[PDB]
Amino acid sequence: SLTWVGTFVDQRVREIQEGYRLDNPRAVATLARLRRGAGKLWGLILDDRFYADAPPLKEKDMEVAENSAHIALTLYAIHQQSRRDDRMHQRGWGLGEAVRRLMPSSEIDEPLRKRFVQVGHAVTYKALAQRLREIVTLLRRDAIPLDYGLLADQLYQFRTPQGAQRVRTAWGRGFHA
Repeated sequence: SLTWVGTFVDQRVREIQEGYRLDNPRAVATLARLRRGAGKLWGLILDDRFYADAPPLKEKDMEVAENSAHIALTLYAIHQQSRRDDRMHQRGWGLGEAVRRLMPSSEIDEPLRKRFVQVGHAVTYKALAQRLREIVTLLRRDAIPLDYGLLADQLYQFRTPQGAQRVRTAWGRGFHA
């Protein structure tokens, strides 16, 4: 189940993803602009549907939710690029499960596992986005999908130390599942 952040992102990425599948020019330009924007327009990512269902919010929590949606959409744009055959956003694909497919189910690639572990220990959202980008690049090369609604939720959940621990634990569990 997704909260309001992940529910929006799931619906928005599905829209762009189906448009990219159809080779729709607006969808193609939107994903390209999202990639060119990486590490740096609102109206492409976030529309009134995102704000309309939002629950009461603490002081800087809207900014974090907007940033979480922005990171998720940018990562998806990088993930989907030139992948004509398959959808890179699929519900139910946790980040730990996806990363584990990069190695034999028999084995653990220690340098990759070390890097994956380090993703959850990012001190800022900028570092977290940069670390996730490296992982999604690898997932793209193997054509492994991810659930971007779920990821957006977890990005938002990261704002508190206790939420970050819960996210690291979910990724840890999915990696060994």
